[PDB]
Amino acid sequence: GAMDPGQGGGTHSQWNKPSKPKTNMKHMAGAAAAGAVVGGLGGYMLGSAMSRPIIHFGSDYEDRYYRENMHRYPNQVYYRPMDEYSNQNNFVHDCVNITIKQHTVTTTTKGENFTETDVKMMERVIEQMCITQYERESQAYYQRGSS
Repeated sequence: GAMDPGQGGGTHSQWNKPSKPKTNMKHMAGAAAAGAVVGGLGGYMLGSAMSRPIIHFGSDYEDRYYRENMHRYPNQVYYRPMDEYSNQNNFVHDCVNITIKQHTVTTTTKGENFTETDVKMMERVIEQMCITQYERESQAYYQRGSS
């Protein structure tokens, strides 16, 4: 439209982010250590790692007992490091079966057992544990060679 001069100024804005924390009591509980022993594989080679599986279920069974076995589950797997044309996920597909089979049968042989619960809770461990072996091996390889 038309244009005319004007005068004004100033700018400000609100700030609404309060926080009021409180302290809480503390407690501590015990835990136990456990592990597994392999009987044999007959055609697969064992890789290098330390036990560190990390899985979250957001379910009842994770707190009920899985938290105790979380520390007993290994990270090393049995796989084909030989000259085989495999994609990263392809050798993992083969790896999950052989790793969970040797773990479930050896507990049964040791006088322990496994149920549907054990299959389900361990499957999620083993899925990532197989790819974790490759990703850590390949990282070591590009740094200082495989170990």
